[PDB]
Amino acid sequence: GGPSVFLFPPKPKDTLMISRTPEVTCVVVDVSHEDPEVKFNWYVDGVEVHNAKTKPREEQYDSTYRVVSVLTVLHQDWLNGKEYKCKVSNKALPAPIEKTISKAKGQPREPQVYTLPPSREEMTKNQVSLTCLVKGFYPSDIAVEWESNGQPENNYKTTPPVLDSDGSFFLYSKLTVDKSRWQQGNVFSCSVMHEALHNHYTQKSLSLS
Amino acid sequence: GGPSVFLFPPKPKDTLMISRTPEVTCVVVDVSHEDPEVKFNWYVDGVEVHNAKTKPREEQYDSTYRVVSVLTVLHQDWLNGKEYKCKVSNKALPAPIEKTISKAKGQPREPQVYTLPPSREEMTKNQVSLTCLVKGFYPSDIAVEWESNGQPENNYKTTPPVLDSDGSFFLYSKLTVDKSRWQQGNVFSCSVMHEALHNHYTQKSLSLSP
Repeated sequence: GGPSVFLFPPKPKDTLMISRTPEVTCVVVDVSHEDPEVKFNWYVDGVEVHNAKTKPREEQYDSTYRVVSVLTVLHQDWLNGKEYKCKVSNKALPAPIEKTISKAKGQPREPQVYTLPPSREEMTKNQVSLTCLVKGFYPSDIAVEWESNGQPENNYKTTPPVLDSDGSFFLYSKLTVDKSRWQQGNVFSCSVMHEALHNHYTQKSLSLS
Repeated sequence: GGPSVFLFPPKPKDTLMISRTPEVTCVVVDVSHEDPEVKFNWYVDGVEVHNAKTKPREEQYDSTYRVVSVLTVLHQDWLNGKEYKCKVSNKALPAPIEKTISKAKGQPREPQVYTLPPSREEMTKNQVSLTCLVKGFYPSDIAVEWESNGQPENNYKTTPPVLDSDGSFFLYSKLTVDKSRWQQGNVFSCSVMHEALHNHYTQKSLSLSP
């Protein structure tokens, strides 16, 4: 019946592209209305840093408080495997709560990416499903997307990562499209982002090949 | 730190094929070495059953002992959505713990099964990947298996079910075979089992074209 801490890692795409801003997020929920102050302490690989920011309190419609501190991290810092220790302390907790996080420990492995067109059998339907297999990559932090003529493809679900026989991972990403398009000749591309790829980005094509 | 329960549901294959026996299982972990006394009360839709059965606990190697009681349920009683309630009770525990499982509710839906050959760009490897798309099914309970002429293929992995946009589930299974076996012909079949499938079973072949 006190505060609980949650520490989330940066978004897969955020660490892979310098363009992006990789952030680490520490959340503090159930902060006694009585004593609503939270003190965050950030340690990068043991060393305490300070450039963290804390987004304003938010009355947890049950009068408790929700407090969040966001720490910007350097890409090559997270990819190089440093640990992020977020120490949260509050006037109502004996000792502070600590939660550390980091990139999965393991030798990175490049993801082969193959595109597979819809089954003839599936053509009886009006909607068709395009398949993008992405096997043999480590760690599992990866981003898979679809686009057609530049513009991104909306309708698509990706199966979570699955641990393959050889310590590696893999998954599929199913982009659904009006058969109409698939038959016309439109071209769709599956793009994959992961640190073990050249430029952290490969892109494979798929159409009425 | 005390006794808790983990009520598990039957394996998807067991509820579909009569030949086998589907069973609901009730685990009880953290049974204080002090008091290992555990009673098991099973009730199927209110009614209580006595055909239950408790598995001889084993020392979990850290004071605590875990106790499991398996109850064999009838295929249709589960497929028809009957609830199964497990009532664990121990001297060193406030009130009796309770857990109840039951098949997901909703109109079952027949899974669409497609087999997709390995990619050409993938033919530059020692081994290739055979894909089996199983989409549009509900409830997510399902079993997917591979095989080739009698002997079942035992080097495949299947992603877990994924909630599709239309409220139904879909998965992809991946069978890895030595590129050789693939070109030399040899057909492979992806067998899918679900309550919505006629006879609870279907299977698509898949082999090299010319």
